[PDB]
Amino acid sequence: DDDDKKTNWLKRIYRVRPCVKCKVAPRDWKVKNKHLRIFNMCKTCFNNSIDIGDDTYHGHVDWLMYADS
Amino acid sequence: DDDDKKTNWLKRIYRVRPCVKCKVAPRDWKVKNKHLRIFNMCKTCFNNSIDIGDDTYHGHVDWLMYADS
Ligand SMILES: Nc1ncnc2c1ncn2[C@@H]1O[C@H](COP(=O)(O)OP(=O)(O)OP(=O)(O)O)[C@@H](O)[C@H]1O
Ligand SMILES: Nc1ncnc2c1ncn2[C@@H]1O[C@H](COP(=O)(O)OP(=O)(O)OP(=O)(O)O)[C@@H](O)[C@H]1O
Ligand SMILES: [Cl-]
Ligand SMILES: [Zn+2]
Ligand SMILES: [Zn+2]
Repeated sequence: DDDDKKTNWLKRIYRVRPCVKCKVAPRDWKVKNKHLRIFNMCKTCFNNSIDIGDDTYHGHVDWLMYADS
Repeated sequence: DDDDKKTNWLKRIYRVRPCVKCKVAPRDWKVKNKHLRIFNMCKTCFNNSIDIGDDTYHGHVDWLMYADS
């Protein structure tokens, strides 16, 4: 089934690349109806980044949650 | 840069999982303006599958080519 290829990929993608900043915590994310948005940083490092005034790691990557457009 | 996260993922995804059928050849694919469609099989195994009358591996997974929707 093709949706499971997509899901297992998104599963893996999420697991194998942690927060770009603290490098252990998994990333923050959310659902945009159609897509899964994986934020670069976990939530703690994100808020922290704002307190320290560093926006280098701010951003996200959206993934279509289905196999078909 | 967030588009490069997407591109390098799509790069990897394409490289590490070959034709579901012959298991060595890389998959057939094409661009759908917005998305990259990775077909399950290379083109040779695909046409062959039709000649032998087996549609088990027919299908594709679409990937948004950008980091942002
Ligand atoms: N945990 C996080 N790690 C890295 N970057 C983040 C994180 N959370 C938010 N950002 C970035 O901060 C900016 C604002 O985030 P957010 O997604 O809240 O946008 P917004 O203006 O609130 O609109 P929306 O509510 O639709 O997202 C975007 O660049 C987002 O990618
Ligand atoms: N190389 C391939 N490996 C596995 N499945 C394939 C391959 N090529 C096509 N298919 C599948 O065969 C069906 C038809 O393919 P195709 O993408 O040509 O659809 P279509 O009806 O031609 O419309 P479009 O031209 O928009 O794709 C779809 O299920 C497609 O996923
Ligand atoms: Cl995607
Ligand atoms: Zn972190
Ligand atoms: Zn093949």
